[PDB]
Parts: sequence; structure tokens; C-alpha cells
Amino acid sequence: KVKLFRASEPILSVLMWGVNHTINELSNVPVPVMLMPDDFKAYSKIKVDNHLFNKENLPSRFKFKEYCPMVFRNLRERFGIDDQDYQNSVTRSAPINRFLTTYDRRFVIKTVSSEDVAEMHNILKKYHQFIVECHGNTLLPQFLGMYRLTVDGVETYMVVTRNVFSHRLTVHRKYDLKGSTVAREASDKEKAKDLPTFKDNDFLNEGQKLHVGEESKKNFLEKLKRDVEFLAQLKIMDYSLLVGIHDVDRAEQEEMEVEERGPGEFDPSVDVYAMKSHESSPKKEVYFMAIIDILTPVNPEQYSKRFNEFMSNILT
Amino acid sequence: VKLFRASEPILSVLMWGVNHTINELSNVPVPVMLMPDDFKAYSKIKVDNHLFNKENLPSRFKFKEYCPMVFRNLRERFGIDDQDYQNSVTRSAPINRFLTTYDRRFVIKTVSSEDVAEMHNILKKYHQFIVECHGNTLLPQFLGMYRLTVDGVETYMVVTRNVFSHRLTVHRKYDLKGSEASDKEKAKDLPTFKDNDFLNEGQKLHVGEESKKNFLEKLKRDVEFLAQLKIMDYSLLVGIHDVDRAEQFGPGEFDPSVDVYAMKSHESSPKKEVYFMAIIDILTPPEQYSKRFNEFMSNIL
Ligand SMILES: Nc1nc2c(ncn2[C@@H]2O[C@H](COP(=O)(O)OP(=O)(O)NP(=O)(O)O)[C@@H](O)[C@H]2O)c(=O)[nH]1
Ligand SMILES: Nc1nc2c(ncn2[C@@H]2O[C@H](COP(=O)(O)OP(=O)(O)NP(=O)(O)O)[C@@H](O)[C@H]2O)c(=O)[nH]1
Ligand SMILES: Nc1nc2c(ncn2[C@@H]2O[C@H](COP(=O)(O)OP(=O)(O)NP(=O)(O)O)[C@@H](O)[C@H]2O)c(=O)[nH]1
Repeated sequence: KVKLFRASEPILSVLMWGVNHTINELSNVPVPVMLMPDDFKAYSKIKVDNHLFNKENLPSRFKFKEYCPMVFRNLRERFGIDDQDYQNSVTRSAPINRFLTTYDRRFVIKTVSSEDVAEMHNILKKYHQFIVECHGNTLLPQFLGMYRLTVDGVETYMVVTRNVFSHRLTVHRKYDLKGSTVAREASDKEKAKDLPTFKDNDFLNEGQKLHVGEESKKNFLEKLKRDVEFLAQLKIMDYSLLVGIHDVDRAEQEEMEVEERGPGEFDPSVDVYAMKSHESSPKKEVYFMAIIDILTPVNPEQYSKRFNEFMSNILT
Repeated sequence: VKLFRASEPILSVLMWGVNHTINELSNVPVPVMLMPDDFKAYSKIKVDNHLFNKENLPSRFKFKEYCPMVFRNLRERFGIDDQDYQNSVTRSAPINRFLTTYDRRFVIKTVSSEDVAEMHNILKKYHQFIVECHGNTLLPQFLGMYRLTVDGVETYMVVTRNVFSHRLTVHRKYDLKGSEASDKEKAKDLPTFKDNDFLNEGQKLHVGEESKKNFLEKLKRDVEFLAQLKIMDYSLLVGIHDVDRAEQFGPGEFDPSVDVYAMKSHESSPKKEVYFMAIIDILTPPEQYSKRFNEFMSNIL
């Protein structure tokens, strides 16, 4: 049952310790009938100074802070995430890659700035209400936790979100689309990487299209209009749509190749941004599409409109 | 769900801290042996909540556990499982500082800065004695040691296994040293009668030749060790439970693995009784006292 919190860096050990500690504490805290305003101004803070004890993986001295834990537990709940699963994903094995994924690819951990943490505080009450009235059906980031770590007297802010991508299905192309009138294409450097992060003009030059058929595409566009209206009404800009392309046949070959030494099927309760390609589409594919980078406080109404138009035009 | 509801915030912090340190320890591997640093080590945690989890705990407090590896090994060598110790402290608030856990298995005594210092001076030797007598001893069985800070005030506590039974009511109590009780204490419900009261009452404890020999062997070994460590002013705690009064699911029945200081009365004893006897108060810093104590304690069989 023993959790060593072994990780290649002490900050990752402290992260694992912290998620374990906060979730265990929370398991002794009753689930409220409702959130109260103080829950949105609340935090939990722990400071450890061990001496000649338990030094194999954790530092002897560290701090851990969890922002609005009652709120983020409610968020996890409204997103269909059990707390025991969440702690297991962060602590069973060290997260990998600052940008991390939990070892099981279910959750993403992004280090952020003090400013981002402030902006999250400013938007939390409204973001939470948006999640309750859209019943968790949104393309926005699903925020599950937010933490401050102190190791070596150095503070590190982190936000945990559900992965946009599948936790099991491989992503073969990815685009970061914003819709800027300004030219946005990928560097030859980025274009030489294993999975380049292609920008908008790369998408446009390729003649790329995503064929999902009428029903899924309607659900997607309705979410998109509501989501970017929300972002505009909060005076937020610079956000992107993350797009990941999974090629089913390519996956089948890659798997049979590792085997020498369901296909294109996924659980929507888990891969919440995933859509199958239309029955009559050239290659059988799975798409993952979500809004990302929503923490940055030129016009946000215009950004909403241009974004929604460009992302309307990447489907059929 | 462990709410840590307690009659004072300090008992809440104690419950919280014992729960926390024991849960952390279950994540720390059991070493092949204790190391010297284990005898100089501590864990320290400082909690600062804000608008959160304040229903029973304070929002700000500190908790320090001295030598967690050592005291975990002591618990093991005393036949006490960590989850059971944790349950006794945390399932329900401790009762009456001198406290017992809700089930009366363990005693929690508030102690001084000096006492904590003295335990640090004796710990390596006390542990070695424990391994060398296989836990078969009448000395206090130390299970943990903690410093709590609530409202900026530090409080030190030592947890021991109870001398008395956790189930059988004890009907008379004596504190024996050798060298009387107050009219005040003599008015309390259960007086602590001292040695001269025991002598004046003519109280005797008949355990028969067989049990009395091994008990005297342990007593001599313990008090010789205490002398070899230069400790004095300690006492022998004696408690007497009379079965027939309890009658006014069985009478005089007990688990020796739990009430480890308990002894049945001999067949050739007037009344049927149970005795609980162990050495207590060994923490405030001659050989002659060892000898005189062992003499007074020899002549009660
Ligand atoms: N709007 C809002 N911002 C907050 C809230 N809590 C923290 N922040 C912002 O989050 C940022 C980082 O938070 P944090 O590092 O915890 O700030 P701190 O309390 O100054 N900690 P320290 O003094 O130890 O460095 C700061 O810019 C702070 O203003 C809150 O409840 N609401
Ligand atoms: N698998 C996965 N990758 C993600 C997710 N969100 C972002 N990424 C990827 O991680 C990187 C960082 O994303 P982003 O939030 O936009 O960070 P950024 O600061 O704007 N860009 P930069 O890479 O220069 O730091 C990008 O390569 C992006 O494609 C996610 O939910 N899942
Ligand atoms: N139930 C129980 N009572 C105990 C145990 N150990 C001590 N006590 C009781 O609690 C009292 C605590 O006082 P003690 O630690 O002996 O300190 P003291 O200085 O010798 N006497 P005092 O402080 O009362 O003047 C003891 O006198 C005894 O009556 C134990 O293991 N179980």
C-alpha cells in the first residue's frame, strides 16, 4: 500500500505528497449541501520541516498550498471524477512530461504564474456557475485543482486539468488554432519535432478538414458558442482550440508492430472531447478538440467572434 | 470519517496529529534496524488553514513527533499495531492533563520540556533494554511523544500503555515507594493511597509462589537498569479489582495480551481479586533507592 513518492525531481515528489495529503484530509471533510462564498476565498496550507526522517524521496523541508479546496472538489465531482481516482492518478507513479501528465495520461498538470492564480480566483465563482448550468458539458478546461509548492524556498504554481487528448488513443497530428488575422504558422524547429504543434496557417495550407457528421458537429458548435460567449463576458482573450487527430489504421499498425516484438473506440465519460469521424469519411479517425489557455485577462468580443467563425469552418 | 471532535481544541490537534503521523509512517518502510539518527530525529508539521476545515480543528497549529522510527519500533516490540493505536486515539476523543483514549487502552500524560529532554537522554538505552528483555518488563511502555502548538502555546505529551485494565474496574489504588495520603486525597472517589497507608491497612497481594517469583525477577531487572541509568523518585502503581463488587460477558475475565500487567488472585486468597502492577514516573532525573524499593516490593506476596 506504500507510497514512496519517488520521482526524478523533488518538486514532483512534493506534488505527489501534496495531492495525497489534501485528498486524504478532504475525505474527512463532509460534502456540503452547497458552496459558500468563503469557499472561494479559502485555502489550505501545510509546512513540513522533518529532521533526519523520511528523507529518501521527499525533501525534509517543503510547503504545500491548495486553493479553494471545497470548490475544486465540487468541480471534480461535477466533472465525473472520483477523488480516490484523482489521487491515484497523481500518486501511484510520478507524473511525466513546465508541462506534465499523470503517469496514466488522464490528467494534465501545468505550472502557471502568480498572475494566473489571481485570474483563476477572479473567474472561479462564474466558471463554477457555468459548469453547473452546462452540467459539465463544455469545451473549456475542466479545472480539478490548483496548488502552490514551495521547495528550496521557491514557489511554483500549478493547475490540474483533465487531458484534452485520449488517455489511451494516440494522437498523430495536433493543431493550436486561434483564428488571428495575424499570420500564425509553425517554426521549422517545431515542424521537425516528433509531434509538431501546427498553427492556423499550417491547418489552412493543408486543406485539412474534420468530418464528424451533423449530430456531433451540432453538439460541438453549440458548446463553442456558449463557451466563447462566457470567455468574452469575462473579458478574456488569447485562448486557443487544441485539436488532436488520431488515425485508427495507423494505430492498428503501430500496435501490431509492438505485438510482433475496440479500434478507434473510446469511452466518452473519460475522453470527453473525443468524436468519431463520420461513417462516410475517407480515413477512419478520432478527433479531440477543446479550448485551452483561458487564464489571460485587440478586443474580447471580436476575439470570441473571429475564433468562433474560424472553428466553425474547420468542420463539415 | 474522522471529524476530530474533542472537548478542547488541543485534544482535536492531538487526534489529528496522531492520525497524520501514523498515516505518514505507513508510507515509510520498516528498516532492518534503527540507526543513530533515528534517536535524534523528529517530524514537524505546521497547519495554516483559512476559511476551511475549521469546524473541529483550529485553523493554525503545529505538531511535532519525536523519534518516529524509534517509537514505531517500540510499539511493535510491545505487540501494539499502528492502526490500532491510531484508532484508539482518533475514533473518539480522549477522556479524563492526564487522559486515556476512549477505550482506556493508552494513557496520555502531559510532561515538561525537562521530561522530554530526559527521555532523549535515556531513549537509546531504554530501547536496548526493551529489545533485551523482549518487551517483558514492568517499566512504562512508551508508545509516542509529541509537542503540540495551539494558540502559540507548546504542550508536550507522552503516550504509554495503561497500567490498569481497559475493561475491569479497579477498586483500590496504591502508590508505593518506601522511605501517606492527604485527608483531601482520602476524600476522593478513588484515592491514591501511598506506601504507609498500604502498610497501615495490612493490604496484601496473594499471587502464589509461581507468579510472585517471575514478577520479582522482572522487578529486580527493571530497577537495576533504572539505577544503572541513575533515575530516582519513581513509583510502583498497584490497582486492585474485586470481582464480587462488580457483580453487585464474565466476572474477573481479562485478556492478558491486552491488560499486560494483570495477575489473578491465588486460590488461597481470601477474596477473588485481580491485581495490576507496574513501575511509573521514571522521567525526572540513587542505586540505594533501587535496592530499598526492591525490598519494599519484595514483601507483598
Ligand atoms: N482574486 C484573488 N486573488 C487571490 C486570492 N488568493 C490569492 N490570490 C492571488 O494569487 C497570487 C498568488 O497567490 P499566493 O502566492 O498564495 O499569494 P500570498 O498570499 O502573497 N503568499 P506569500 O506571501 O507566502 O508569497 C497573488 O497575486 C494573489 O493576489 C483570492 O482569494 N482572490
Ligand atoms: N496532451 C495534452 N497536451 C496539451 C494540453 N494542453 C496543452 N497541451 C500541449 O502542451 C503545450 C503547452 O500548451 P499551452 O497551454 O498552450 O502552453 P503555452 O504557454 O501557450 N505554449 P508553450 O509550449 O510555448 O509553453 C503545447 O504543445 C500544447 O499542444 C492537454 O490538455 N493535453
Ligand atoms: N488509569 C491509570 N492511571 C494512572 C496510570 N499511571 C498513573 N495514573 C494515575 O494518574 C496519576 C498521575 O500522577 P503521576 O504521573 O503519578 O504524578 P505524581 O507527581 O507522582 N503525583 P501528582 O502529580 O498527582 O501530585 C497517578 O498518581 C495515578 O493515580 C495508568 O497507567 N493508568
